[PDB]
Amino acid sequence: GRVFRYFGDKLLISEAKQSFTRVGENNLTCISCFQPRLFAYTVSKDLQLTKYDITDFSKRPKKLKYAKGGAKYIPNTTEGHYDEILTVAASPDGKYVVTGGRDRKLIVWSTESLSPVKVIPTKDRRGEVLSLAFRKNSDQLYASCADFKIRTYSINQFSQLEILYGHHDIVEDISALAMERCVTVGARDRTAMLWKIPDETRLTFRGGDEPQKLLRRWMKEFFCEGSIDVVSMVDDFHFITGSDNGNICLWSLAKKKPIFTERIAHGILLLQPFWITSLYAIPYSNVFISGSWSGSLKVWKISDNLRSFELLGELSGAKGVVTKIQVVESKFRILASIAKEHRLGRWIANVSGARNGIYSAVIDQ
Repeated sequence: GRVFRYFGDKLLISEAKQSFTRVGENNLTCISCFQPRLFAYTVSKDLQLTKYDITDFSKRPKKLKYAKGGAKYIPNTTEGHYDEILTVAASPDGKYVVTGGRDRKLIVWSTESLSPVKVIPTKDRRGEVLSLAFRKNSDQLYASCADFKIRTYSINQFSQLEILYGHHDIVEDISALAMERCVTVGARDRTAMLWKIPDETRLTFRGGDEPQKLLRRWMKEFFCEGSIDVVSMVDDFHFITGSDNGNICLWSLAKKKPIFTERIAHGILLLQPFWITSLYAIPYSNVFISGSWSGSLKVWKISDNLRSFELLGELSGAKGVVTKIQVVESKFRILASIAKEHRLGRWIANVSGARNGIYSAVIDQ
C-alpha cells in the first residue's frame, strides 16, 4: 500500500483544457466524485445537493438531479437539511451519497433517486459535521466533527460504530485511503492525527512552530501558523497538510516533524499569506493539487524518494475560493468547487473573480 503511480512528469498541464460551470446556488462547500460512468456530487450553504454526470471529458459536468432542503426540515432526524451543508462523500460502491453540516445530521441518500434512505444524528448539540471520507473500496465512513470527535459508521448497516477522541479544537478535515485508518487535522490545535482504528492507537504530529525560533535555527547556515486547515493522504505511510499561513507540509508516519515544507505555497496578498483552502493527493501517486483563492490550482510532484515535492504547474482558470478538489480518470479530470465564501465562514477580504460553480481541467498523458 505505497506510492506506485509516477505520471507527474508525463502530465500535459500547460495544455490543459479548462472550463467553468455556473450554478444557481450560493457557496458550494464540497464536491465528491464517484469512480468505478463517473459522477460528481455538490453541496451548498443554500441547502442544495446536486448530482452531475462527468463521464464525458469533452463536455462540462451534466446536471442530472437535485434535492433541496429547507426550513420545513427543522426537528433532528427529519429526512432533509435545514442548516448549511458543509460536506459530501460518495460511497465507493456507487449506491450511496452522504451529506452533513451544521444541523448535526448525517443524511445518506440513494444515488438512484437522490432520496434520503437513512438519517443518522450525531446526538450532540455541538456535533456539526465538518468533513467526510469513506475508506476506499469499503462502506466504512469517517466523519470529523466540531465537538472534537471523529465518528465512524458502517453505511450498509446505517449505524454508528464508534467515536474517536484526541483533538482539542474542531476537526476541520479528514482523509482516508484503503486501510482502516484516517488522518485528521485539528485547526487551532495545530496537530495532524493518524488514527489506526483496528490497533486502537493514534499518532500525533505537531505544527505551530514559532517563527523567531525557526529563524533562530535557520541562522545555523516566516509566517505565523495559527491553524492547520486541510489534509490529504498520499499513501498508507505519508500525508500532506495545508495551513492558514500558506504552508504545504509533507509528513511521514515515522517522523515527528514535517519531512518537507513549502512555505507560502500560494503567495501573498503588511504581508498576509494566502491560506491553503484545498488539498488533494491522488491516491498512491506522486502528484497532488492545492487550492486557495489566489486564482489558480497548483499542481505539485512528490520526489521518488518521498523527501520533497516540487511545482509541476498551474491551472489559472480557477478564480474564486476553492472549497474542495477531486480528481477522476479515464486522462485526468480535475473538478473543484468554487464559492464566494470560505466553507466554514472564515472571513475573506477581496476575493478576485468571486463566483459560484464548478471548475474543470482535463490533463493528458
